[PDB]
Amino acid sequence: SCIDTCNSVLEVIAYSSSETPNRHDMLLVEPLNRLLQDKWDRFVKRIFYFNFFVYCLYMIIFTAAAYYRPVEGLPPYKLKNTVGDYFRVTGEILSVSGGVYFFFRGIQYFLQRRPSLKSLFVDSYSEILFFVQSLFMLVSVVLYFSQRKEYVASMVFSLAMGWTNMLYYTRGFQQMGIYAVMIEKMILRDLCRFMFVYLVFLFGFSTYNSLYSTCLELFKFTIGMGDLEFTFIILLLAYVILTYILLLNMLIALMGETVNKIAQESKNIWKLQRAITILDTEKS
Amino acid sequence: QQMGIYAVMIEKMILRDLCRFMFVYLVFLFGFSTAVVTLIEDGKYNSLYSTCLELFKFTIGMGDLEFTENYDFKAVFIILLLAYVILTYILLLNMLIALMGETVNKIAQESKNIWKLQRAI
Ligand code: NA
Repeated sequence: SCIDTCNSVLEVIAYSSSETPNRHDMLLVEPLNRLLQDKWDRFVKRIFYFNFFVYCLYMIIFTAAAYYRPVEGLPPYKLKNTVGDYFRVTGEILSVSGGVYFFFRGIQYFLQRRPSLKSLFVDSYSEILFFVQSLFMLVSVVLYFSQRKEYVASMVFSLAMGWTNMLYYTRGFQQMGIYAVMIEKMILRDLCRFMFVYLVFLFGFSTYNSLYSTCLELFKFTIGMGDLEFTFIILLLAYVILTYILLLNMLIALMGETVNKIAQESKNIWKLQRAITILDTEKS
Repeated sequence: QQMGIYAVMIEKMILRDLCRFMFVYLVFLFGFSTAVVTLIEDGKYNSLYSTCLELFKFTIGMGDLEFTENYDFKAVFIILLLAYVILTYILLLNMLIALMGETVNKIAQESKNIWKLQRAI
């Protein structure tokens, strides 16, 4: 009573404000975990798999349509009486339809949920990312019909975001879903700290008579491609010792520490994500 | 005993960590390669295979960051390459090392028992 559906307990815990002390732990309570697993294995596994298949088809069609884009200049491009041109245009139409679908789904989520502008950009990262991909697609359409070739820039950012968003569907499989929660926690905590310090050091040591060229040359060192003679020796050696040999290995060590302490927290967050998916599937 | 346990650990790492890592890494690589090759107008790297190989070179410490110039919007190309590098090389490959360390920490007894069962067989 008032657990399955009512303010129901599951809808209270799942849609919490992200300040609740134990939002991730309240789902480990005896009857709730077994109820969510029952709902999953009964109907939400199949629905979620169908959604994943539909998204994979959408991304495949979008990739195919963008791959075979014409190179003539100043769109729109007139369609030729060729089967290939009829496949390309239908793929483009499907891509634009999916973008509109995701834009409207993001608007509906921001309306019915009313995030408080902090949990907006501190929780619900999936919704924002899909919405941002849809925004890129719509901006691409607008630029395309304005006779601007910058439509391709917006389209390729929509494609890389859409392919990186496939990591959303790792939830629904425990091992991959927890690995993806651990990727989120690495990005928010270790990559952020390392990137701040690393960027400060890089900009200082970079400050080839242009700032951009020298910054790129010094960044090549981070990826194992540094020249040491690209165009001084003490500065380059100091930069190498402080970034490559110290800061990048320290990042590995801190990543090892994080993984050791987030094991239980990563599983709870994945379970909460799947509970949110199960509630969304039930409501819609 | 020592080489036996080492091989068992290799088996466990191939089945768990390499698998999870390869799935996420291949998804990222294909997405970023489809974006880069779409941005490219023409030339030597206007094929999916060529761009995929160029972006995979980054994983092995041989990435160019300037392997082509047949495009418009150089900013778009640089941003895509930097995003791919930050997401794979600096994050995912180090996370793999960190997850491999955890696995080593947690599979000593399991790896010795499996080796003993192998020798019994
Ligand atoms: Na190298």
